[PDB]
Amino acid sequence: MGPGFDFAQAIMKKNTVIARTEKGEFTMLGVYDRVAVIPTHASVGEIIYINDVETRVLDACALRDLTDTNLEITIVKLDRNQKFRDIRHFLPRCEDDYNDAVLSVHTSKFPNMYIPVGQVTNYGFLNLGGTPTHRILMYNFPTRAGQCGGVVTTTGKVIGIHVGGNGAQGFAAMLLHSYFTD
Ligand SMILES: O=C(Nc1ccccc1)N1CCCC1
Repeated sequence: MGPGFDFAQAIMKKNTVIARTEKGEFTMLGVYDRVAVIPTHASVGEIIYINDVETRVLDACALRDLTDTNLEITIVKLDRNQKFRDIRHFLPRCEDDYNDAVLSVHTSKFPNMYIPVGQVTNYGFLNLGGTPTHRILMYNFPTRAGQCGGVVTTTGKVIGIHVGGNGAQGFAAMLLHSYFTD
């Protein structure tokens, strides 16, 4: 409906796939080459389904900060025959607060779904499902089961992936440029 949704749609159409693990279906953001991200609670194994195709996982890393605290981001390299468009120049370099963000989801359950979530706080520490987690962004939207992996964007920036909620607020793990230096 506006430039926020326009940027969000451009990322969804070219840089997302539907990832299925034994823990469910997730929006998965492709970042560059065959490298993608997914919330760590997806429990990626040796084989993942990508758009319902059986796919070998060439490598997977659950990120933690230098305090050895969970960040809830898993970086996955996929044995896929096609590269993602490189979107690393849209990733923020530093932890920050944001105005006017969109959370975008694409699964069997929620196809072509775009939620304007408004202001995004750099929340920092969150006990997420019992697990101490750092670099959490928070938005005041009642997000629901099925939105995990959803992409958070502002005009011009891809800032996080949805990892939880408490019924009133939603929480995303930051994406930072430094995660994807090759
Ligand atoms: O599931 C939803 N809405 C919704 C709300 C918040 C997050 C995700 C989805 N709907 C079912 C029919 C009316 C709308």
